[PDB]
Amino acid sequence: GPHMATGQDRVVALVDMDCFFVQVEQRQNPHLRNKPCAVVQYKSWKGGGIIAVSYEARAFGVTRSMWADDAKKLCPDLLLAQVRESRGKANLTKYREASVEVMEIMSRFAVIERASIDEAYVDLTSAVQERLQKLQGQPISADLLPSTYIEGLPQGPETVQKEGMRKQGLFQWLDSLQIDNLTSPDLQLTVGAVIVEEMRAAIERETGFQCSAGISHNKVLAKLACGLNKPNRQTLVSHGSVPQLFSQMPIRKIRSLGGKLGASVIEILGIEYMGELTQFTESQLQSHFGEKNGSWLYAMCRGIEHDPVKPRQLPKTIGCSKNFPGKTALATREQVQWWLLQLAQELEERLTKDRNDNDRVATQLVVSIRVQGDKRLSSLRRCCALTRYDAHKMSHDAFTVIKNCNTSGIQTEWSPPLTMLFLCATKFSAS
DNA sequence: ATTATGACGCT
DNA sequence: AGCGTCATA
Ligand SMILES: [Mn+2]
Ligand SMILES: [Mn+2]
Ligand SMILES: [Mn+2]
Repeated sequence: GPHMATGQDRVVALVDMDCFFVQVEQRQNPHLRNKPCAVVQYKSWKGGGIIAVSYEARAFGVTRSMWADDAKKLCPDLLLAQVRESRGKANLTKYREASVEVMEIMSRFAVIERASIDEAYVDLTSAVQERLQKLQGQPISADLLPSTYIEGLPQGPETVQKEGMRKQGLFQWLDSLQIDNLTSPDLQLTVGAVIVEEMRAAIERETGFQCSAGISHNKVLAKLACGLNKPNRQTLVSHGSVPQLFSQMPIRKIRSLGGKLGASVIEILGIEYMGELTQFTESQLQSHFGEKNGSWLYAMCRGIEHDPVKPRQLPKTIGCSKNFPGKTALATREQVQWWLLQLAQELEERLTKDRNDNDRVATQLVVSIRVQGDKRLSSLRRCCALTRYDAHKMSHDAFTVIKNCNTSGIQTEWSPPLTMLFLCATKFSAS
């Protein structure tokens, strides 16, 4: 037992913005605040597609992926903000810029890994050691954790309100703590949670945006923790909380297991919950899911994961894409060339801003298309050199690499019609 | 006809 | 390199 690594060496947090694109629009338009509200892209087809939903609107059953016309059936007073359109397409610049606001604040506390437009991991291990340094063995007051939930508590041997339950759990947690031990993982997580309160307070003070967070010993548990008490709260998932938590946790809830692999774990092993994985040897799991996945599952079901928080605050690709669904599919050369130019002009604008802001240049242009009839997201993916930030050159180059995908006899018709265009700049070098 | 992204793994 | 998988607003 004394040699079995417990995966408690790190303190890792995940901070995720609440209903992020909705909050961006609510900051801008005070009339949308504290309302059932959603963000929609486009409009003509079924009212547009919903991509973010306020918690008030969720109460009516409104979700992402829903057509606005259908959401209005559940929630007639639903308010809608539209994604900007530029050069004929949805343009997400407002939300990318709001993201940078939050990421730059988080970066003041620790090096971050940008994991999406609205969330980042933080390795707080070093910051926790120094805060423990300056605490002088002083206990942690509940006042320092005003929005923190301790997963699994309260428990054991009155009160039916939810804030009261949070405090009860927190009280039990702090009561059990050993603040005398600067190496105690539970104490380290608790100090991590104090820092994340500070981080989240700073984000809200300086941007107007609320967020949730999870604190644990690794990225997967931090991510899971974060969702447990959204919105506007943070959750601490201790190592000790994992057996109960995982005993009823569907496998698909764990990050990376929400797709085909997770379904195969369930199918092959005849299990449902994360905790049930503990009954298989590492070699058994490797036999079914491969060396890497098998080792990962073996540790993960015990609450252990080693994936580091990467020091990367900026995306490593900048891309532009557009679907051409139904009968809007591009069937002529002039059409294909027009849209490549629109994408290329947005790409140039974003690339040029990126070079000025971030002292780097992209060196490879990736061009991707989908053809009508193909089930795959992408039908074809080709790269070429990106030597100049020039939209006409990039669009001309993109057309050159896709030129013979056209099985048309004639020059000017495009067959089979294109249902997606994608331009992506990659392979950055310092500049 | 959810769309527009973005990262990582396989071979 | 090109494809697949998984993820997130
Ligand atoms: Mn979010
Ligand atoms: Mn998110
Ligand atoms: Mn989401």
